[PDB]
Amino acid sequence: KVFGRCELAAAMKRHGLDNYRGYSLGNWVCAAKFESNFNTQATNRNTDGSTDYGILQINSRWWCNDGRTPGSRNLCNIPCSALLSSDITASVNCAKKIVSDGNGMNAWVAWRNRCKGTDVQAWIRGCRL
Repeated sequence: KVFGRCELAAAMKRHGLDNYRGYSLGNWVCAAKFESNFNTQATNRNTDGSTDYGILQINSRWWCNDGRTPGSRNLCNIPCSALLSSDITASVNCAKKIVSDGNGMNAWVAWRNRCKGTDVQAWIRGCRL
């Protein structure tokens, strides 16, 4: 599913991401924009053989099982395919664990490089929330 901007902001708020670990909703929307362009079916293969999945491009090295990332973990206890669902529950729940890991949203390199320190509120501007 490709979400609209405000549609995703609302879904993320529904699932409790607004101000989760102190990160305002705009941060989460901005991260999703640049990770996946709001596409739940987004995948990207990494140089190390791990794969990133879903709207927030969550990596199989640590967070999900895809059966093809040697030596990896599955800390969110889910198949990586769950991260591709039209239902964002699994992505959100796993993102909560990731952002609690110690480095906050810096875990998402695209957030650090493209969202961090910008006017992220613009991402939810105009949305009915």
